[PDB]
Amino acid sequence: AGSRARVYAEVNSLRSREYWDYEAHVPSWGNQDDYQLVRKLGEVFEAINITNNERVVVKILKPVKKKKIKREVKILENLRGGTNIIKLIDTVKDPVSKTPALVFEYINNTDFKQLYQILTDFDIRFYMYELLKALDYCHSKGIMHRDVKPHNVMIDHQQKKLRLIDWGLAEFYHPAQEYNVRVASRYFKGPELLVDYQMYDYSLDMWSLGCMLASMIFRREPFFHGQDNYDQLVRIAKVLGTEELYGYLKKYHIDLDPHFNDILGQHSRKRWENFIHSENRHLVSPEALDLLDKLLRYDHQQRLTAKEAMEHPYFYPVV
Ligand SMILES: O=C(O)c1cccnc1
Repeated sequence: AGSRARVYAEVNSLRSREYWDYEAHVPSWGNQDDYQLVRKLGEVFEAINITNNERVVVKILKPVKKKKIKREVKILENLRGGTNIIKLIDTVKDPVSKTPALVFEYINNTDFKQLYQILTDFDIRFYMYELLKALDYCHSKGIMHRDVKPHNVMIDHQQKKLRLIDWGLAEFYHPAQEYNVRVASRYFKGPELLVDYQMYDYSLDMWSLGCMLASMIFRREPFFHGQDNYDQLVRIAKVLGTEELYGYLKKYHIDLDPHFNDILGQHSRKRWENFIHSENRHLVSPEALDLLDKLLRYDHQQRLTAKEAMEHPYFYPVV
């Protein structure tokens, strides 16, 4: 009977159909002439609202779509006011091209490739906890982000502000729904996507969060560095173990692609303590590893929910 989410499983069915039927959504498209598109945001531009000189972000959409446009707008409107969710301010079209764009609150991002090098133990806990606030909220709202990765987590370290951005791959969760496994970005794809298992849920985002946690406390970014989707499962199983992978597959009646038979090899399950060395020892703790172990596990249904992760001792200093 496949699997279902342990939490927020039925919350979309309990809501008005208009909430999740994004194909029926009809956005109110404003005039993009209200916006002065000043610079590329270091197809997203920094812009100034001509009316009130307030700075914003404008993201230009792809006009030929329709379906993914209605889906991203609807999810963003549903998530408005959500904790650490990037705030959609307006939906507009260029008056000449009719091309849709989205207007977002401005956030001064610090490139994660520099930021992560000066984060302390406290910082990582702090920001992971902020990120969890966002994920618990969108999952409570019946939405999987499906593309959690450092590039989609904007952080202003001066102001200690975090925002989960780019909801273009987000979907509504409905129990027993089969989804596209070509979602997320390679390094952060959960094992369920890599073995063509389509009945996944919110716990896909928790695997990606776990990937981020691992790279921050261990200083190996990305942590699972696949060269393609096939090799990505290989990198994971070099850590979580190959016999452990087969167990997972056995449990959910998943048959592994015959291509894997020649490249998977045989690998033992590594203890997380094996990734500790002098260069990350000040970021790692037993509480960090015990949390990580409960996120990066094959069995999506057994992974901690965002809410459970928030209750973990690792965030005791930031609650
Ligand atoms: O894609 C987005 O949602 C996005 C990108 C940059 C800034 N604000 C939002």
